[PDB]
Amino acid sequence: ERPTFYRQELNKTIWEVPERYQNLSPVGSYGSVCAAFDTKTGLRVAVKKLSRPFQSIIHAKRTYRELRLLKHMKHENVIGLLDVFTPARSLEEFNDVYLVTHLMGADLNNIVKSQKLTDDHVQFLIYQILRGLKYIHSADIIHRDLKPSNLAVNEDSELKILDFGLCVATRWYRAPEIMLNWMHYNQTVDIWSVGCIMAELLTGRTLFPGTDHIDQLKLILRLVGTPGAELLKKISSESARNYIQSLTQMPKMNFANVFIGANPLAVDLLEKMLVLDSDKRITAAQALAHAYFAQYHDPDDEPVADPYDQSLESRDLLIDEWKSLTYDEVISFVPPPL
Ligand SMILES: Cc1cccc(-n2nc(C(C)(C)C)cc2NC(=O)Nc2cccc(Nc3ncnc4ccc(N)cc34)c2)c1
Ligand SMILES: CCCCCCCCO[C@@H]1O[C@H](CO)[C@@H](O)[C@H](O)[C@H]1O
Ligand SMILES: CCCCCCCCO[C@@H]1O[C@H](CO)[C@@H](O)[C@H](O)[C@H]1O
Repeated sequence: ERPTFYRQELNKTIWEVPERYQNLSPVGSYGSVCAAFDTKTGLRVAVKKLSRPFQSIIHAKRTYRELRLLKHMKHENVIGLLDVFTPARSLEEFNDVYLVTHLMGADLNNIVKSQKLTDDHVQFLIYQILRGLKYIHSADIIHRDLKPSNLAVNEDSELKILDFGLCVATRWYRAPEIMLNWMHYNQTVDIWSVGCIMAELLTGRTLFPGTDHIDQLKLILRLVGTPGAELLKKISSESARNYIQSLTQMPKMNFANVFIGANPLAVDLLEKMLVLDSDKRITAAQALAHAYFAQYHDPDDEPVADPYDQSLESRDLLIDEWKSLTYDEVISFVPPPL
């Protein structure tokens, strides 16, 4: 029942895939992606060939982690795994991993650049991000790079969260605590990102268009206000505190005056996302129950992740141990229903 593989060279990369996958066409290059046609199903898929997956410890772990994660992501608003394969017949020759998903077209960036969004459109797009994030966050995973170009939006405005490689600067959507190199992060960093995206769908422009992380920080403080005493004290570096203290003391802007033409409920939600203290930001679960989404909110259809443990950053293993765990997951993979 092993499929028949065929070999092919594209952009100085060898691709060896099952014959069911035809018309491979490179769309991006750590892992490179081909648009392809699944002859079995008639569907357009993306095939990602991971770059040298077991050639560094960092790669081996990431490889295992992406596979184990995606094997368990089964949600309307999160990318799912259609297939996973390797040309290896044994663990001893296992050097390559390929992941297959539905092929995405436009991202959220294509939307906001192509049109001005009505409030209902903003509602549906943001609701779907939060529903997916609720699910991702429940598995104890942080996305860390939630931005419009990582958000696929199909022709009927169905949104999926994924990692789009480099197929819009990341720093525009980054919580301030990441750019301050805070060692430990809340999932709340992603909610900061949603606030930035939501603002941009309401106004049509990047909320905080920093040219670098210092500019980025200045722009942030201009809107939310410079931190108070207790926030300041959580910043352990005196030089960092001194630089922050040295900035002209910015008052907190009134979001209702800033976003003057927006739904007052969108503005209220915005205020709850873009709070400086990460402990005080609304959660995705809480956000979903916000009155802004009363049109789309259904507490019986906002599910959470299955019970598999996906908390792996803490885990230290040997390079060949990550490969063998990865091999087990490839072998035990069972393709989803239609
Ligand atoms: C540990 C780890 C490492 C790297 C990525 C992830 N990760 N995390 C996620 C979340 C569930 C947290 C959102 C998703 C990923 N990975 C992911 O999205 N992988 C993936 C797998 C197969 C294909 C693609 N990319 C394309 N797919 C579908 N059409 C395309 C159309 C054009 C292009 N250029 C790319 C594609 C992307 C996790
Ligand atoms: C968390 C600690 C934050 C402190 C970072 C302070 C770095 C900002 O100081 C720097 O000022 C330079 C002037 O010489 C400018 O080129 C830049 O705007 C800025 O990066
Ligand atoms: C330039 C000034 C920016 C202020 C940054 C404050 C960010 C506050 O968010 C902080 O996040 C940390 C990481 O999750 C948590 O440990 C802290 O308890 C929380 O207060």
